[PDB]
Amino acid sequence: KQAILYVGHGSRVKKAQQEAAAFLEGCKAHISVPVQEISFLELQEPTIETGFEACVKQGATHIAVVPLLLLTAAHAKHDIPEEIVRVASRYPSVRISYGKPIGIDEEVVKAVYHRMKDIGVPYENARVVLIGRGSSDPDVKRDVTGIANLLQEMVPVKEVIPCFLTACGPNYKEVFSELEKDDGITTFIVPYLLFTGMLMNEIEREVQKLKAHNPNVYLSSYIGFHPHVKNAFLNRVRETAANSEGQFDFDGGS
Ligand SMILES: [Fe+3]
Repeated sequence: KQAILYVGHGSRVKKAQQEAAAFLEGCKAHISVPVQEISFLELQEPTIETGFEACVKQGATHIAVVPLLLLTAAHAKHDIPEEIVRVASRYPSVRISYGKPIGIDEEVVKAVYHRMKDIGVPYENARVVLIGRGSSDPDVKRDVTGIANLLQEMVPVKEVIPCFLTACGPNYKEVFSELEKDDGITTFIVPYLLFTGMLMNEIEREVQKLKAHNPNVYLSSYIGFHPHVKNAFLNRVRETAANSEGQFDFDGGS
């Protein structure tokens, strides 16, 4: 009766494909839903069309589409819903709900906290610099700032500075330029990313460059598919499947 359709954005890097597929597969045992299919927007199969049609072929009357996204931008608002309407037009009797990106969640703040703790340096009254990819969509900066504020409330750090690799300000290179000082305050750098790659490597090199000026700077590993990220995503899945007020009804559009 009920189905879950997981939708990742997809990758062409084999390791990223494998990690995303394995994560979504391991999610299934935590959800009491008989029909569950994984799919990806781009670059990686099963396609969204394939997964939706598989759900229908297994007899699903209700499909909960849950996007595996850290933040809310064009993928969550447009590309994925567009693919959903394209495939769903062929099955008008099937009810669809559509979930939210992870966004501002206490579990993800805990994931950031454990990445900080992994460095093994005291974090009390330390500065945190939270680097997101960035986007021209203001919701992305808004959500990263919200995550910084939640971290500020939950962990006794001096401050959390959200900044970005591209598209919106402040740029992380500007923050870095202002941190060449070394005033005795410890600064942790947390990359808010699901995968490694070119930008993560750039962050690594720039942190080396910064450490040449200020030795009290420590880069954590990127967040990745941390257990607390898994908790937050399972929260998204469960709330989308319950859809108790119809707030996740998939209405034609975005
Ligand atoms: Fe924990």
